[PDB]
Amino acid sequence: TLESAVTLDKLEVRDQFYPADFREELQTNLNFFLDGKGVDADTLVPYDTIWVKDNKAEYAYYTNTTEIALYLNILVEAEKAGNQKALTRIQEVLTTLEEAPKFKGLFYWPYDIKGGELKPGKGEIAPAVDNGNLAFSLAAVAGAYLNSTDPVKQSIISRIDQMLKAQIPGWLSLYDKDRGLLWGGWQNGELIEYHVDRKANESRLAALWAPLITKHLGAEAIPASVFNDMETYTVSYRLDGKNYTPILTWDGAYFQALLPAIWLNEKELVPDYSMFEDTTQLQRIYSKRNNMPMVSSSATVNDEYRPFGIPHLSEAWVRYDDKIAGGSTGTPHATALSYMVDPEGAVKSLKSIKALYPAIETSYGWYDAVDSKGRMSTKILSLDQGMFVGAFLAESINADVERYLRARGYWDDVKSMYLSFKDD
Repeated sequence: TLESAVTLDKLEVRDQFYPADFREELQTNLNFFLDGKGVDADTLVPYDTIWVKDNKAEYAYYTNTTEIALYLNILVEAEKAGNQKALTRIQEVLTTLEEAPKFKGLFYWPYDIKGGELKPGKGEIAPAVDNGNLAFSLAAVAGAYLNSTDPVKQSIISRIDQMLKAQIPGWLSLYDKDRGLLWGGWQNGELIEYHVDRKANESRLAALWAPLITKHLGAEAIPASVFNDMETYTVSYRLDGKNYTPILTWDGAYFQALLPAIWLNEKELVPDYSMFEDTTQLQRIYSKRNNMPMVSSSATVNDEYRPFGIPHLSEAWVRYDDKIAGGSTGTPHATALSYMVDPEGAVKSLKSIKALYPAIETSYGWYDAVDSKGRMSTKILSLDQGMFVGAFLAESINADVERYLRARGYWDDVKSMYLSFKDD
């Protein structure tokens, strides 16, 4: 029970993930997750938000399980680079998670971290989105050690299977038999009003996962339908004599289209990924023009926080004439996300950005928001840093997920469900 407390004061992945073009800059952003920078010493989870003025940091004492998933997968990659401290940390982190209060097995959003333990936020909110995300994270973590005869790694495996098994009540809880979709979650003891009803958003992993972990329960098996029946909408544009048909995220925000791609090889599993390629190029053009990064939910330049999307890449605007987010600001993590679609142009772009704005670099990472005029946030966010770094690791995290799904009999289910991912 009494153990030494390791300090991760160095964090490095394998060499293959660092572009020749861009090594240092990835390390800088990766360094966010060093102990004492972006990671809390007492709970050993990343802070939700930092403020950095001159390599001195202020901290918002919150976290969520999406930030923790990404942290985990990164740790795995540091472990593969040969960091033995990371393997200890992965076990400390699983303990935390096992200790975190839950609701029918599902994690809360957010977790308050003020005490030195995870308290559920005042809402008592239990979202499908965060539990979907973390389900795949743990798959990838298990995916990475399933071949190990090391008994410590075997241990991690069994602990992850347990923790996912425990979520069965939660997932069953969330299955509306009438609408045939997942409710969005639980909030203060009550089902949340809305449903997981669009493939083109973050919450799709939950819908993907529920059928899998409940596959065996026979009569009460949650149907694939919870994923398949979800709607997918594009819009058909033309530009300088070329057609684009971009997949529309609800609020136009990049992250909803490409976050899941950190865990799943969506570029192969989707029949025609062209829509994603198109959403990407349109984002890439709007970015280049406004001399700022691509656009997703992020910090503001004055340290608020706001969804940000391109109106013409937004379902709500295009489809329902309801504009719910601006394209005033860009964020580095959205440009880095795009390395999962086009890695050459992503590095060019981020490099282009740092040439224009040399002050964007801090020792905790690049700042989260950059205006078209060149104004900038003081905030750096664990969510965005995890997405930034994870984009570059996705090939390795994707392979591990697939290994997991193959071992658990899930892989054909996933592929089948992906057959449905096509423009309605």
